Amino acid sequence: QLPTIYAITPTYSRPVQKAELTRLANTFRQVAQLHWILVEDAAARSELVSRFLARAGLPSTHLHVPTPRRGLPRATEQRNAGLAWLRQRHQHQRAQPGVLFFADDDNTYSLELFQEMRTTRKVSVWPVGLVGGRRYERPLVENGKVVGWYTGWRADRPFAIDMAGFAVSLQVILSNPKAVFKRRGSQPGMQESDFLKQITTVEELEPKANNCTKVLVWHTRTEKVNLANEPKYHLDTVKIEV
Amino acid sequence: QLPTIYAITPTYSRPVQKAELTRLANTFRQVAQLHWILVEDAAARSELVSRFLARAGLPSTHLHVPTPRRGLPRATEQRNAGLAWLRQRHQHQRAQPGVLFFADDDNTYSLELFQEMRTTRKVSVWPVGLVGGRRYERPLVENGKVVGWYTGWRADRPFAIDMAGFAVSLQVILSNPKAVFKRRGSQPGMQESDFLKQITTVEELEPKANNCTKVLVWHTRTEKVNLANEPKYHLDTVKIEV
Repeated sequence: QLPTIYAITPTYSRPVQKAELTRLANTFRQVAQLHWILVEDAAARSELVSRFLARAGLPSTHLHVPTPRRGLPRATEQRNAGLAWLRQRHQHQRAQPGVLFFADDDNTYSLELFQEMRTTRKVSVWPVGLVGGRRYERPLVENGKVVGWYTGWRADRPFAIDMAGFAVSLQVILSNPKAVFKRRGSQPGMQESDFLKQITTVEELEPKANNCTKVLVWHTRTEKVNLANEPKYHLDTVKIEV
Repeated sequence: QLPTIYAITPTYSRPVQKAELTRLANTFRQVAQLHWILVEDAAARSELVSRFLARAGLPSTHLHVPTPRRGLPRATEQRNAGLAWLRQRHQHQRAQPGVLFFADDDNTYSLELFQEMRTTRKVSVWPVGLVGGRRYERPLVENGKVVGWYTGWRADRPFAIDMAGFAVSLQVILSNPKAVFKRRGSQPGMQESDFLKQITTVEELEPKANNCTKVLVWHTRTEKVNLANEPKYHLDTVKIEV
């Protein structure tokens, strides 16, 4: 049947959290054979997220792992938690079909993207809107192959692409058990390149979204929520989760 | 018969526009019998929106109406254009059960809310998250009746509620052909209240979301897109729509 698409999503408690998960789930819920690995940045599963997944209507795995005392890129620990669960979930048996991609909880996805990453054999890539201080970022394709990168942040990277711009075959993840994300790098956005370097080469990259000429995913961060008028002493007569 | 839900969505061209329209559609696409009325704030229809609705995957009406200069309200013209259109199409029909609500293009909706507003007879209301400087605002309900409002702003309004917090039956809109939103409102924050006042009474309001104790809709806004790295001179050889 259709190979399973695993979505690794790190998340953390904040005012807009439930709203972001709600609309992301509204998109993922429509994807056939998708499994959502939602990883909370916390010492324990929160009731909010536990309740959400129970009512979300789509297969999921609820994980949690705290991010130590860390303008540095986060979610590194949560993403690795997803990788660990996956590599541990699949035994050295004989059935390892599937693909995975990394989806932050506030990123916007077009349903067209999944049919693209679904066929990933090694590592596929695609354009990402609103990132790197530019309208978009995308790998440059030549005769079906990646031969360059268009990005406003560190274009010298052997893999100058954003976390939201690629998918990795489950087999590739299982075959490279040592391949994880490492934030040790002083360079903020070097995690994706350092990771990808251990699994494939630019030549093996599978260009998606019409040879990388279409934006099917966008970075969308919501503005900080204004709570200036939130009551502290004369509270509402009921408790409401938001 | 199954009542049709009409979503009146005001929108305007900006870098995150397509992204926002993409995820709202991903939500609406899953609602049975829902007609999306997208109203552009422009002199004429835009190609991006026109092409988007063509492949959005759900029934819709593409309208457009300019808005004079106008910290002033917005979407007033677009929402009225939506009201006019509805009154026109159903200028005189028989079995035409329906309900409408106002959905900005950046708001988040839980699928559970539609089932609620579906049965609206006159006007229904519910809690709205992340609005008015608080975690939520909501109608106060006692014995199935709205007896007040929880909001830190102009609480003395006859209807101290947010635009995303109510739905009106199609019959109420038709029966009151002159009831529209007034931009001329010199007093700020009175749009919702002035509209509803000439349409229903507080005693007639139909409380939803478990007697207004659950938050199923949220205000969410994407931060301003950073383009500090957008190439001035040189550019990409290929045109990419974001």
